[PDB]
Amino acid sequence: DSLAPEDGSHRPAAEPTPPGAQPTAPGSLKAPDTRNEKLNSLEDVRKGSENYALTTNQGVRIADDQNSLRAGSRGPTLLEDFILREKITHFDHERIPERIVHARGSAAHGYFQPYKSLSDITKADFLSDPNKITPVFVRFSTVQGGAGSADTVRDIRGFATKFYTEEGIFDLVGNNTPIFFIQDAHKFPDFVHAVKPEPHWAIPQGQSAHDTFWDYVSLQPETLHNVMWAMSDRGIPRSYRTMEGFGIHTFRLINAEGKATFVRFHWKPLAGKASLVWDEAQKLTGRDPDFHRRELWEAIEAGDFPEYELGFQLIPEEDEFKFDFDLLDPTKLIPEELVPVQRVGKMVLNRNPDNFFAENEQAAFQPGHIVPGLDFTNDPLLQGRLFSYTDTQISRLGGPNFHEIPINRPTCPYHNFQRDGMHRMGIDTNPANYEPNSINDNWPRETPPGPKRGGFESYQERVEGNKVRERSPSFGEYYSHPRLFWLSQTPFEQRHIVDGFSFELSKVVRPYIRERVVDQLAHIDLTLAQAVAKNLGIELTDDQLNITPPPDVNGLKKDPSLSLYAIPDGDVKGRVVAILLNDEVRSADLLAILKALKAKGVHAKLLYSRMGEVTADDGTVLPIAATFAGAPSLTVDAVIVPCGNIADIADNGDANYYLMEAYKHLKPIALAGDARKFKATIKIADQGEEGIVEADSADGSFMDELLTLMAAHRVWSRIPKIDKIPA
Amino acid sequence: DSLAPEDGSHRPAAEPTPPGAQPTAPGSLKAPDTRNEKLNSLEDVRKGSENYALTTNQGVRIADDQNSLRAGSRGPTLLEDFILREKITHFDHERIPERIVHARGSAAHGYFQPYKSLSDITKADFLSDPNKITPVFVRFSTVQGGAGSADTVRDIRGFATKFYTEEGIFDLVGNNTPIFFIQDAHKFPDFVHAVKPEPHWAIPQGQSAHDTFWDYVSLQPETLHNVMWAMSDRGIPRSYRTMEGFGIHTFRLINAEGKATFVRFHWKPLAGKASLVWDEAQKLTGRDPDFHRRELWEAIEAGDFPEYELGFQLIPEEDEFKFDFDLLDPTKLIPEELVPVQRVGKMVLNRNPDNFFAENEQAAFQPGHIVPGLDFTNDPLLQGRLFSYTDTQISRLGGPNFHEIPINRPTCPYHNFQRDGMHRMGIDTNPANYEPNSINDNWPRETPPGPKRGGFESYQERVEGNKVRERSPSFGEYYSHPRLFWLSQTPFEQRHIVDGFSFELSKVVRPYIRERVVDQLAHIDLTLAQAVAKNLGIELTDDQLNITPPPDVNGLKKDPSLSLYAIPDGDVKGRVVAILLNDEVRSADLLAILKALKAKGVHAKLLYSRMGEVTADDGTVLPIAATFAGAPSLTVDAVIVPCGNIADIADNGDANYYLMEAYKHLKPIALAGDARKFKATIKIADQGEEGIVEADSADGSFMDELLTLMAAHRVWSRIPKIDKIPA
Amino acid sequence: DSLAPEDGSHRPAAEPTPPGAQPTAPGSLKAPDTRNEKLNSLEDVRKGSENYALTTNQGVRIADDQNSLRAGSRGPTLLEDFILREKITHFDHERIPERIVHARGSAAHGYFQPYKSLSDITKADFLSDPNKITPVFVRFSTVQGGAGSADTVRDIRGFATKFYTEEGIFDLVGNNTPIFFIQDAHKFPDFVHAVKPEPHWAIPQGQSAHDTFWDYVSLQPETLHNVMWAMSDRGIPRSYRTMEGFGIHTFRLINAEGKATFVRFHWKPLAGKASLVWDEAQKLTGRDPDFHRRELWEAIEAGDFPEYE
Amino acid sequence: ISRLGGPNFHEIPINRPTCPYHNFQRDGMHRMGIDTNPANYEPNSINDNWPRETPPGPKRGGFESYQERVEGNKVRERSPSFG
Ligand code: HEM
Ligand code: HEM
Ligand code: HEM
Repeated sequence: DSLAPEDGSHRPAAEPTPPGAQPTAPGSLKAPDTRNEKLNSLEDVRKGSENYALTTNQGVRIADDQNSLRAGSRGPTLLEDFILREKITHFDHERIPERIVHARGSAAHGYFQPYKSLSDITKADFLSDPNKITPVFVRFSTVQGGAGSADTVRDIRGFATKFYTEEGIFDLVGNNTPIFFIQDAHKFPDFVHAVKPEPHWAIPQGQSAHDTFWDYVSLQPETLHNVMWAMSDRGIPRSYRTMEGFGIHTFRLINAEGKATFVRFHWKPLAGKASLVWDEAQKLTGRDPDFHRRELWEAIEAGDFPEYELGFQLIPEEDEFKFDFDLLDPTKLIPEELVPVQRVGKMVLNRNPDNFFAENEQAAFQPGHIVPGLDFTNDPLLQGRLFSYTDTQISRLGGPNFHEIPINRPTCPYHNFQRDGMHRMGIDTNPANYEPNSINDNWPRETPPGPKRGGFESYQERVEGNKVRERSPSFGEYYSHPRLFWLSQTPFEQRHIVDGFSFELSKVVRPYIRERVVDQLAHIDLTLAQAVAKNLGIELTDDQLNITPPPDVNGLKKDPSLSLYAIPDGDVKGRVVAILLNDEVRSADLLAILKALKAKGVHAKLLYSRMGEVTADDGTVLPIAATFAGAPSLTVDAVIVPCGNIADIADNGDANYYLMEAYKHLKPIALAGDARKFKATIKIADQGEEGIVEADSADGSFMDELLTLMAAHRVWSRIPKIDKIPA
Repeated sequence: DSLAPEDGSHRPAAEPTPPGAQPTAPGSLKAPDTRNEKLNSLEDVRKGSENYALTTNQGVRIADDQNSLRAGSRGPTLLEDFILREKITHFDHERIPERIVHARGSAAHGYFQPYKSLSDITKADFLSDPNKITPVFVRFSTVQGGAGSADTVRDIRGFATKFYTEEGIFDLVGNNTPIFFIQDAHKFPDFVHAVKPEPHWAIPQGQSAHDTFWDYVSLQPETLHNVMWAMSDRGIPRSYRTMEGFGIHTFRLINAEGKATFVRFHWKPLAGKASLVWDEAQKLTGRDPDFHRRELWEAIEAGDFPEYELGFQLIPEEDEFKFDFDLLDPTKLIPEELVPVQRVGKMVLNRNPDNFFAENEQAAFQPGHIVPGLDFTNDPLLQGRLFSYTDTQISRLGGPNFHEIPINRPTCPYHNFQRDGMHRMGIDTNPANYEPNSINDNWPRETPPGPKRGGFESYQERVEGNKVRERSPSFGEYYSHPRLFWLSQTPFEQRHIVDGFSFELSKVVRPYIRERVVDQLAHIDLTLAQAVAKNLGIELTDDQLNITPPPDVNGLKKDPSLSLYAIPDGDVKGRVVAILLNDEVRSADLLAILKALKAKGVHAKLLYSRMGEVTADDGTVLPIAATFAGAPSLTVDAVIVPCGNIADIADNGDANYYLMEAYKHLKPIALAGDARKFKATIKIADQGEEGIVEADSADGSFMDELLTLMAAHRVWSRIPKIDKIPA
Repeated sequence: DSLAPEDGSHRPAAEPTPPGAQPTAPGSLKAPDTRNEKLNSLEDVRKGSENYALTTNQGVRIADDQNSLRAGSRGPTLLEDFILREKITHFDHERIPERIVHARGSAAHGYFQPYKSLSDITKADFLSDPNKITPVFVRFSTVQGGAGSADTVRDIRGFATKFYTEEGIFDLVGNNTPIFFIQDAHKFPDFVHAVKPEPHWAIPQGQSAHDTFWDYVSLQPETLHNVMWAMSDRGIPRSYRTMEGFGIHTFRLINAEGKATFVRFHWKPLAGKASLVWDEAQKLTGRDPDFHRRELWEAIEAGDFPEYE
Repeated sequence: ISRLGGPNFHEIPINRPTCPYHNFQRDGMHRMGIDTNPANYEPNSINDNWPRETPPGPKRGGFESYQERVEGNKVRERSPSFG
């Protein structure tokens, strides 16, 4: 060997580069100077490779790693080949059970800092000073599919954050919608079995579009609120960077005085909210099933660090019963019009892992991992989650020492009398393994609860009632939140919701199930019920037309913070544009394009009908990132076609389809000079249309107009015209 | 609170102290300055305790570790109690499967050094320089019993040594007898199932005295040689310090020129060879089932470091076929009169572990863990062993990363393309996980074999023959090695062997099995078979009386290295003497006794009818180690009774029995002044008797005579007189 | 070949015999006519052996079970020997973790029957009718020692009964003294760590006679009551047949009208109460460490069925 | 052994032979079969050596490997014929 090319092009540069410019790499090679306390303490288990000899695991150097030991060179393999056996054995035991739910996910390292001290409301140490930085490890995920399933499915997304604080690990384990599907953890296996692949044949993967899900939903109207979010474009985010996160349950903040405040946790995406459209999402599960995982990783390698603002909705203990819903009911959201989100800090994700399995796959988060200054509530869904994550981690990660797996280790001290268990790493020197003891002078010792650095003491909440298996009558209301959700959506968001339900219910084979779901929609909103019914060829009865809509939520008839798009929050930095090249590109158009993209932090992908390079009109050699078919429009946010020799691609089927697909999917399109010939493939008026940028050259205002469209994400006014396009 | 006594007597002194003087403790607290390269590298996972707060595994401080969280102080325990749940969950999962064989064992840290370079015969780096120190971890064990079974059972002993070399771990996994019971690995489960507790009722523990063992033995005469070692006093060693160790198999040494030399490995105990007698051993399993584990640990805390000399039996490739037996047959020993053991180096065990479970229980040794400079042979029992150990470790230690458990880790570099698996600690940064690769320039890389630091390449032995399941005809001889062993024993050794078989066969319920074993003994030696038959009320037939004895082994009719005692090798340092106190001890006797014992490194334990203290004749306050019943004569090597007020213990039942038990078990006894009144208890002549030290006071020659008896270990001439003794 | 002696003296007679008269044997060979519903349902998974060929686990008959496959009779073992590999692999994976506590234990099958209907105080179906028999499986044990430790140590004894009822399994998991050492489950690991072998050297086995235990007891006076039982001759029973058993906790009986009655469960030994003396017990741990296991099995083989009220 | 939790994966219903299987292997995680054989080893006299070995033969015989001739040195080497 000397396999590497002599020019060094096998190794990516250790500096921020745009998506697709270099091969991606382990975080610690790609960005060796990005550090935080967690990332520095993982340094003891990191292994290098360059300049080392290949060995067995026992440190024996290997001479020939190409062959098994045999009796004669065409003979039988011998049992004494301990090198083969160790290598095959390790390979044979590589896999561990995937997570029962949220098996599919993507993770990154980062840090958090508060905006100011929150000691008036919580004694939680990570929130006590704006200069105190807490390292974090975040894992984003889907819910239903296996570890090998696709990213852009329609589903809820998980959003889990491990805070490595100085007084313990705090895991904030949330999703991307503000409520869950069910109220009591006793029904979690029933709900999850219903949405997962059906048990006789294990179909379908990553989809709720099947009979058992809609059967369960039709029989359990508590589910309807999260089902509404899942059927909206919230179920198909553009990126884990452009979705919100929520803890869902009401928890408690506890201050040094012992006062409890009810809280609901929020993550606000600083890149803004943005989702795909169903056809694009579903096709993308086939063109690039790793699309979210890839775009997260590459955004970090490019310096487009995912940033989220931590927000709290705070409710005084005395206001527990002032809403028309139960605050402990996880199928109910707290409208931001009633209880605003107070901004409290920012988290930045600025480094990828080194080994996906070691750090992402083995990561273990628990909602029960809280610290002094925080506490639980009686939310019956949250209460059952406190049992389940520790239990599931004993078999997923092989034993009770999963806190010793490097990614999961606290960065603060931990000492106790727990001993042994499978794969015990820590070697205890304590003469005692029990307390109280005199032989080690009772160390390690308990610590009284206090303002800081004190022991954990539960908030002394009053408990009164009988031992009962019973749902609180306050939780038996199921249509007002789904209604408030529906009425807060724009007209196109409502349409997407109708089309989500219609598509999904079309795949339910038993027709009575679709009719039972349509009946439930009629108790939410009649316009929604009717439009779904019409796509299913179902007719509402007399009685269904007279169902009285549920009441407003505390007087609210809408809450624009529930919409993805009603209030503009577009950010173009980190988005990507496809540029369709020709064999003689007008280089003046390219410079103007590339310069304007660069100024907003927008990336470009130069596409052509083959790989290699093409030469512009001034001799600039342009390297091609991908072909038209290899990097479809689904993977980009907008498409620009510069002038040059358009005859080269004017009859290219793939080139024409690229624009028809982008057009169908409502993406901004910009055509310079003779690129305007492509207006006939997308049947666009001679005079132009909103959403289509066109001019003689890709000049001054042409780029500003494209970038304005991109900031608004998609061209929703084109919806009525895409119906006709065969694409 | 306040638990430690204010005088600090809860903590043992950090310096060498005699057995029983202080509470024993973790190695790193007891002897913090004893270091070696492996002990230093374990420092990264060692945990402290003093001055730390008590936490959960996630680093959250605990305020109340005495109570569960409940609804009211007499209410039901709440599911939200995460502190209770982690603590009980870790406890609930403490246990891991015990080793299938050798589950019971005791271990210690130490170091090895060769006497001179062995470069001429092996390129093994640990043996290339007398100044090169190799850290070791050694585990001694029994074979049959579980991890909770007793130490002083009659069984074979394991003696496994892990060498942390600069070119890889080398495990030398041997036993305390030079042969094994069976020839081919395929019968290992059969042999082990036969010796282990019987399957219907799981009895008996720690014993071969039962029908299935002797049934297998009587049908598989290959077992007879190791059975003779086990029935001898070799099966009941006095200590892991006073037994020999052997690799058993013939292995190969490979030098830099590629020459192979056959080698059999040996460990010589520098404390000498010494065993118990059956009655003592059996009773000791009940009075102190942890006797060997305790004795080892305390010898190391006292500075009596177990020391062993590594020795090689070397045989040139050309002499492979020159013996009467096959060198690859593991039921055959290589007589030291034909092939002397050449001294190679010294191993010293000088520090105990910190945590038995983490370092002892999880330690994993494999005979397949060899390094360049060593190689295997076709011994068919060893060949099968190469498969078994890695296999068993995937379940016992939970996955294929058992090399990352701290005690098992190489101290030299290890790098390769193995990834994942349960409990993966190492975080790999190599962009490649395969070779050949270009993206990491093919690192880590293969290394050609060579004189030092080269890759492992198997010795190119010629193989020729058909694929067969067939025992070599050269292995078909079963009685000459058993006969050589027998004839090399002293007369009292022979009697102990007769009694071992007689005792064991008396526990076999089916009489025909005892008859068939007796018939096999008659093919070894008629004197042995007749004496066993007579103890079993069996009469040999006329053809059994005419079976021709097997031939001598290469002309030898005996080899004194096979006896424990024929060639004196006694060493008193680290032995212990019981001193039976009275309530007015003559202090002049005690000073003479204790100073003489101290000069030879012999320990003492001051015994009485109660605990606390007694006052000598001159006011000296004497602290009592144990009562007569609490520390029986079984635990000591000799007994001394000083003068004083003998009428205080003259009629104590326990005091008298102490002497009868030590007298029956052939230990030296010394009686000073009026203590000679006890001569009537042990019916000893007025004139005295060899083995009994007696005088007017414990003064000049008294102690030298007692120490001479101790140097010879036991008073074998007393055997004919102990048969009368009711004790 | 091989055989069994021609006189058939290798096989125990299938009828009640006294301790030591014959080799002991699996129950369904020793007492083929003893049945109950549980014992009969286990017949689907019972395996015989006589008259069957030796095979791999995949049903392939084995021709030579004495040798590995090698290249020449003195050659190296070949990787293709799948018979050897399955055989050693099964053997290598025999062991499972022992119980964290109560690892040392001896068990037997049997049956339970109430004297009269308890329908006035409980709706439990196994106690509703004096002619309704409930199969049981009982496991008796020590607490501290491993599964290979000794039987006649000084310790508490566990007495666990599995009732196979018509409305579900009821497990009555008790001990041989009416109280436990500690009050709250949160201290269990603390107490058990203190009585168990000390963590630096893993000594001593099957004994509370050591510093950590007595340190814990001296700092936690709530332990004293069970300590008193443990130090009496209740800590060294003569047999599992001659000790009491107790559920320890207060549980509840619920009748068909919904009334709750507090209840504490007891087992009375119909063989009477009897214990060893310390010296005898401690010596017996060395002369016969399987004494309670052996004497229970042999009592059942002899027709001296352990009976408890 | 790790995918299916132990050495008794032949007892999982789908994997079970439909023909007889008897041998001296015992124990292992999740052991379903309850063995009544007084012996768990061979050779044994206590169960008259059952279950027993069967010689190879034309039908219903024990497995015996074909006696191919092996000749060469112990090498880690690719056959030149494969290149
Ligand atoms: C508000 C409702 C819930 C939310 C927001 C939620 C969120 C999550 C997230 C984000 C993950 C993946 C964490 C990771 O990335 O590793 C997860 C995993 C999991 N969840 Fe929850 N969950 C909810 C309800 C429940 C309930 C009610 C249960 C059972 C009672 C449950 C059991 C589990 C389990 C067993 C896992 C796998 C954990 C592992 O293997 O480490 N979840 N959940
Ligand atoms: C000369 C013959 C043998 C010797 C000297 C020997 C020695 C030993 C020793 C000393 C140990 C315990 C290591 C420790 O303290 O952890 C051990 C364990 C073991 N032996 Fe061997 N043994 C022999 C034959 C065999 C054979 C033929 C097999 C199976 C083919 C076998 C399978 C095992 C297994 C499975 C373990 C447990 C290992 C673990 O769990 O790490 N042994 N043996
Ligand atoms: C009155 C108090 C208790 C009694 C009478 C009792 C009794 C027993 C008995 C008889 C067994 C062995 C069952 C068998 O033969 O398989 C056992 C096992 C066990 N006990 Fe308890 N115990 C008590 C308290 C506790 C507590 C407080 C805990 C933990 C909170 C606990 C945890 C365990 C565990 C983990 C096992 C092993 C079970 C298994 O592996 O199947 N015990 N106990």
